[PDB]
Amino acid sequence: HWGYGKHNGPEHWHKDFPIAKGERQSPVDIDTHTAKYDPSLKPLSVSYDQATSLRILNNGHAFNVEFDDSQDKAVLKGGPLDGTYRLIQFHFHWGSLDGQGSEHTVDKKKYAAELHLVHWNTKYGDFGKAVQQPDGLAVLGIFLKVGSAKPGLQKVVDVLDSIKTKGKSADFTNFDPRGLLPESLDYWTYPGSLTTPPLLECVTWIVLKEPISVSSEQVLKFRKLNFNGEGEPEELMVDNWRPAQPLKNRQIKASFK
Ligand SMILES: [Zn+2]
Repeated sequence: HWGYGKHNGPEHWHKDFPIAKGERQSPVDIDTHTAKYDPSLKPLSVSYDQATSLRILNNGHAFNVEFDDSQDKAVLKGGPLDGTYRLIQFHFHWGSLDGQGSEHTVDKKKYAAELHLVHWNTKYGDFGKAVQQPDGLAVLGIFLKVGSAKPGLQKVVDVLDSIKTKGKSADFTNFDPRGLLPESLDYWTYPGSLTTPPLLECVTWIVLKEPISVSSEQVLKFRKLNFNGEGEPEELMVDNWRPAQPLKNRQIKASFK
């Protein structure tokens, strides 16, 4: 099916998923000098106090840390968002080298990786219904640059050996997502889509200005993961990012000056 290789990568996705050349596709390049400061935006509210992590899984494209979203235990509100959005999962996109890996880019600059915290609008009852709405999802994007280690990320790094191949999953209870956030919550926001098939245009993207730092050793372990399933020829899980798409008829708003 779809992938990130030469014969099934982003350049090929539009064939089975024509929305790939749609009206509001993601990611996009954030031209910092074109974004409009919007004083009408309210403060961003990240309430991960009662977040309950359950499991970590390698789905063949990346790995997801899933959360219990049966109640409002970990939610995102405020900013450009109307209503409450529940955290359902988070995952990363990274490169084979430190100079690439992020999906969104800032003034064309590519970061080593990008963290995506996925939330869905509770007014729609469930995730499956939410992805069918223009304001169904809110994804918080955080850039990762290589430098000093991120303490809150180590617990994830250490369990990657147990989910090396496609299909594998491990228990991952009691993980605190708050440990992955940078100091500042300043951000850029625009209407977009999922960055992987089915590329549904149901996302309000919230991209933080301040990146977090991870160590060379930490990212190296991400690159040891496999796209393939157990007992198959090894394909390192690297460069699982979609390149920037045309902004088209959209405007990027900034929460800061
Ligand atoms: Zn993502």
